[PDB]
Amino acid sequence: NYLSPAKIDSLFSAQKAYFATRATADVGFRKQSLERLKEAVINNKEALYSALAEDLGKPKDVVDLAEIGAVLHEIDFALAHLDEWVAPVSVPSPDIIAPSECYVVQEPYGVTYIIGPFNYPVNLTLTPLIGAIIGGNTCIIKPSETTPETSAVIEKIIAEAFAPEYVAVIQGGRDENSHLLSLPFDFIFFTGSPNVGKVVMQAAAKHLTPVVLELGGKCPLIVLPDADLDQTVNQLMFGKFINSGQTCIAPDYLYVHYSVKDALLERLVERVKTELPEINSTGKLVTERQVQRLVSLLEATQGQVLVGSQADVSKRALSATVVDGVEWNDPLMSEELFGPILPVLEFDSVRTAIDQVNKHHPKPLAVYVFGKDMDVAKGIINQIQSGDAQVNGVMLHAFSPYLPFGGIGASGMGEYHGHFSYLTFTHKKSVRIVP
Amino acid sequence: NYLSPAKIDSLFSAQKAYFATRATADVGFRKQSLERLKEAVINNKEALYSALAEDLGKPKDVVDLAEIGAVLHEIDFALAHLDEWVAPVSVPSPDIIAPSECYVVQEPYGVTYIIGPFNYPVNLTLTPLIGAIIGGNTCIIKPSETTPETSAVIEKIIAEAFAPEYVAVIQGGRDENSHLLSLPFDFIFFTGSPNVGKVVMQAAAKHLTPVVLELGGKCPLIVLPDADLDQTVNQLMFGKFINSGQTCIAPDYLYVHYSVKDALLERLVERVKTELPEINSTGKLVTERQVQRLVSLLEATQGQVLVGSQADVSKRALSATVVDGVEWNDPLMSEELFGPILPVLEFDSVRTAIDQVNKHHPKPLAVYVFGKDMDVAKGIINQIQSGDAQVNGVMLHAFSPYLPFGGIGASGMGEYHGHFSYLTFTHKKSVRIVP
Ligand SMILES: NC(=O)c1ccc[n+]([C@@H]2O[C@H](COP(=O)([O-])OP(=O)(O)OC[C@H]3O[C@@H](n4cnc5c(N)ncnc54)[C@H](OP(=O)(O)O)[C@@H]3O)[C@@H](O)[C@H]2O)c1
Ligand SMILES: NC(=O)c1ccc[n+]([C@@H]2O[C@H](COP(=O)([O-])OP(=O)(O)OC[C@H]3O[C@@H](n4cnc5c(N)ncnc54)[C@H](OP(=O)(O)O)[C@@H]3O)[C@@H](O)[C@H]2O)c1
Repeated sequence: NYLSPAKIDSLFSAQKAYFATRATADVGFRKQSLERLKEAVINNKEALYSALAEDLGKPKDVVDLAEIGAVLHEIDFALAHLDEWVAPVSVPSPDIIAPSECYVVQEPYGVTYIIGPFNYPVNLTLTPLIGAIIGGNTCIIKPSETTPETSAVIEKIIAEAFAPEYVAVIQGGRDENSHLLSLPFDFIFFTGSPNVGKVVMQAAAKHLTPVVLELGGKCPLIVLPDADLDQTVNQLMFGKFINSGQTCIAPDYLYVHYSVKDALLERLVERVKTELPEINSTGKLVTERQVQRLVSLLEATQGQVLVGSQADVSKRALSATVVDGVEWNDPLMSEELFGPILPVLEFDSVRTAIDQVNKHHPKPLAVYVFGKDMDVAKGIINQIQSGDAQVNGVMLHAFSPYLPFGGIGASGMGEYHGHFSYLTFTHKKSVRIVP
Repeated sequence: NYLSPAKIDSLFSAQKAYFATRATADVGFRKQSLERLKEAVINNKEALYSALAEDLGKPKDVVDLAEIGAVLHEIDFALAHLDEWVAPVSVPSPDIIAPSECYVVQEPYGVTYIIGPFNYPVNLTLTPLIGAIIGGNTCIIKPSETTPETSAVIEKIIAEAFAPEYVAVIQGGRDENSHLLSLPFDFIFFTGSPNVGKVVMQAAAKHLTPVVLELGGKCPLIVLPDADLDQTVNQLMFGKFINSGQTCIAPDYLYVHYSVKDALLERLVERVKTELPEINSTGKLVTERQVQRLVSLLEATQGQVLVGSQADVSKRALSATVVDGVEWNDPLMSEELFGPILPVLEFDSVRTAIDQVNKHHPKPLAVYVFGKDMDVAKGIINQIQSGDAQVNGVMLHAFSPYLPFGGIGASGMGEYHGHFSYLTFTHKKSVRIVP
């Protein structure tokens, strides 16, 4: 079924050899590589629709926004900017080292490893791949085995665009991953849970391999007394229930000022009941196990269910759920939920709200603050370390090529997208020229 | 002697609490912190001169250039620019997320850890510290154990400038280091050997701690036919034998075209036997145990000694030595020498020279090329991965704040100096504001 370790070693060796050919050095090569990836993605749209529907119940419109469209936009943006990015940057020379001409080169790493997660398998495998490509690297991709249909199409896309010595997909489970992690890769890009990130970095240490880790945690959505409540409910609906809550930058929990909680939940519960009435309205959880995990949490919570909490394990379905009266103590606040459940906590003092986030779940991937006072909103953001942040918005910062997407501490290290992907998949090389 | 684990934990805990105060937020505080650092260094030069002469036999002018002057120049560069650096950067917003306003914030990591090497203990502890400071972090510094005198002065300099809740020195050995590496630091800066880099990274993995590793390797100095032999010998004399060859960016070995090898070696050997005649002309090796290691290598060499070889383990000294007729097989081409020995190898064409360096000792911290054909010299540099590179010069690239300094692969991960220190000691936080 999966490649044997021998064939994996052999595939790895052919990429090492291919890189040493310096085939990837010129920008003309890198640009046509992007054109071939783009073309291969477009050729396989319909297969991606079916694969993502089967694996995760993703609607076609979502796939076009968050999966296919996200990648194609990054590709087009990279193509229009690559000539600028690969150009040597000349710097001044101080007098102590004069006379000399100095400049900075962004130099490729070599053979790279991309580990793909289940939840947005196209976005989070192929967008970093763009990084590897424009940086002048080769790449081995291991998509998630828990989304088998889309992993197969990803392999088909890559096989169709590229020779395996340049870019290859290796499907596999635990055993194939630990084997690949033991190889002397030159760069490793991982997207997944904090505990597996620890495993990836530990393996990376043994070969001194630099890593980027895009991890998780619990993103708060904080609602100030002066927030536009319809706007807030809209973003909650979008952010919390897209892909059954299986999003790294999804609002994990709601942190609302006591004085607008009743009015907020009234709007929210009504819209959930109206727009998400079916048990599989949000999509599918990736595995039956995940549904059972979430059901146990619901069975253990001290909060009050306002809507939902209906589950069909065999369907991999859990209805959109809102749970009121939750404390930091609650089972729903122990771990990242990654499910269509929204626990609701209350605050009065903004200073205390800040402290509570920092104390219980610090450094999330994103902090969301909803309100009309920008000083108060920005002030909250500036006092909560997080990967990224938004005021009166959700998720869409990850779809901008101008913004460095990445976490801090337990939510990760390193950033990418746009120019930042290029800088992430190269190292800075100083050059000093003496006459 | 050394602080107990209980007080180390107690010291670490206080920096966490102090960072949480947001004391380090405003740029004014950071600028004053550098001023206090600068004055503390200046007010202690004499003690540094003595300590460094005692530990390593460093001449006053070497200390003025590569130690005291190096961090003073960085401090002044940082002070002159920091106001511009800390200002949030507004970025474009694509139409897909309109309407919104977006910007990037460079946000401090928190409590950082700086491990100092023996060979340049002032430069490679205080220059990273500058980054820690201007990043808005706190810092715990552990200087090398093997240079008692200077480490003691560093502690004095740091205590003079800073309260221990902000920046603190903790002297110690392997046991103190492994205990510090077990604490939940928010960032670790390491300078040292590759094998210890693995230890540091493996420990950082357990807390998802981002690292920068400034490591080792064997920097080649490659000599083309039309090179200036006078220039070449001057730079070798300067680069190879400064601090007894205990320099990370020193030319470890000489790699010279066959047609000029004899002429170059006549010029080089004559200069060595006259300018470096005594057993301790180059200075002191760090330990007696090091001397013994170097001598043993000379015993096993298949190459012909041309000068020096004489050594005195008792006074931590070894004579400037040039070894001719060396192949990659040789016991002198196995490890990083880090001593007063210059092995000399030879090649028949540029093509073979490039391929042999990449084959036997790839990714060194620096590649040096001497010749007057720039297209050829650059051509070599472009085909050998390395942290940094020079044509017709050595070492001085590390003394320009406009140049990022750092390795690749075995020579390390990450860069610093100048603006790059600010960027390394912070993370990029995207912020999107929706009306
Ligand atoms: N910052 C971001 O960009 C981002 C994006 C999406 C998700 N996330 C985070 O990812 C997590 C959820 O996604 P996930 O369930 O796919 O994370 P995951 O469990 O860490 O899996 C990620 C990848 O690593 C493999 N894997 C899982 N457990 C492993 C283990 N003990 N040892 C070795 N490999 C292992 C997986 O293989 P298989 O799946 O094939 O078994 C998968 O390919 C959440 O924490 C989320 O916040 C972050
Ligand atoms: N890229 C750069 O910035 C740069 C510049 C110059 C030199 N270097 C590198 O520095 C290296 C040599 O210096 P060094 O001997 O001081 O490096 P080192 O042996 O790796 O030690 C560096 C630090 O780690 C501690 N340490 C050493 N060995 C250890 C072990 N086995 N376990 C745990 N901790 C350990 C040391 O404490 P104690 O020393 O107090 O015992 C010291 O503070 C060379 O490889 C050179 O290439 C790098």
